[PDB]
Amino acid sequence: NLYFSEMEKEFEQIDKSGSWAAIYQDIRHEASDFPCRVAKLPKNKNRNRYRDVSPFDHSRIKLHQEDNDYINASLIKMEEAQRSYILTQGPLPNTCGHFWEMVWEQKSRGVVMLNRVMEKGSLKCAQYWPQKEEKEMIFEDTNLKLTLISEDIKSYYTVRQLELENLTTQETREILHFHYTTWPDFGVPESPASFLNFLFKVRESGSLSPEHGPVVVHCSAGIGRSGTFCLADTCLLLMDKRKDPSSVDIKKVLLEMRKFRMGLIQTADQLRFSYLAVIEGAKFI
Ligand SMILES: [Cl-]
Ligand SMILES: [Cl-]
Ligand SMILES: [Mg+2]
Ligand SMILES: [Mg+2]
Repeated sequence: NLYFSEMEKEFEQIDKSGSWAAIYQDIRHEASDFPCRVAKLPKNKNRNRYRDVSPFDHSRIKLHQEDNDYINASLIKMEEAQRSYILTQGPLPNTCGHFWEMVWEQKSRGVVMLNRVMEKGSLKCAQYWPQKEEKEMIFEDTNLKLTLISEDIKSYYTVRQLELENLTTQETREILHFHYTTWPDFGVPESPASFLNFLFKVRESGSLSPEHGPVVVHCSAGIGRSGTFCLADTCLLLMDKRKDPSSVDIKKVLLEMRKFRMGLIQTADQLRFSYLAVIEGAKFI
């Protein structure tokens, strides 16, 4: 034991001992297991990108769809932090209408995308938003229209403004799309600093406010990178809210989060990064 924050000491002690992979295995072994029956139904086979990544039945988002209410998406509700997120897979070509249906129904203001459509030659996500202002998208199945209004491209991420219209009612909403383009699969962001700039931009937008529905967060499978993002955010929230900042047990927060969706944080290095981002981020809270 060393005495000279509680979070920082844990980190150094873990980093010296090199037990990230071990602690990460603890989390894996200790993680909740709940059924995903609806997800495994034969008729939902083509709504899942990966057959080993499913939403738990209890926390899955249901489409207000007359036909089939299933989407591979989970509500993560963090009670003390008072923040909610929808974590979802990268939409598939046949589930883009569902994806935007969910955004609409859940009254989300932001979408946070943590992957690229193509990574190392592999398709990770459908092109679910318009890349060009002049070519808008219509989703006929769910009766939605989607138009790129503007985009602000930076080195490590892009922010877009989209206009989502419910064609039935002709209501329109502005959705903000926060796209971190330099976070490789099973990897970590280019640096904690760039990650936190991104996070603070999402926050400053008001997208994570209780005034709106839960932000929709996705990567490819909606667990590794998305898990890292949310865990960092929630931990920083708890530090601000609590009289004791150093009381925030990152491992325990992650396990709580894992009660709502499987596999959040997919490598030991992502775990390490999340600790790192929270410590560095704590300065700015
Ligand atoms: Cl919480
Ligand atoms: Cl695809
Ligand atoms: Mg419930
Ligand atoms: Mg143009």
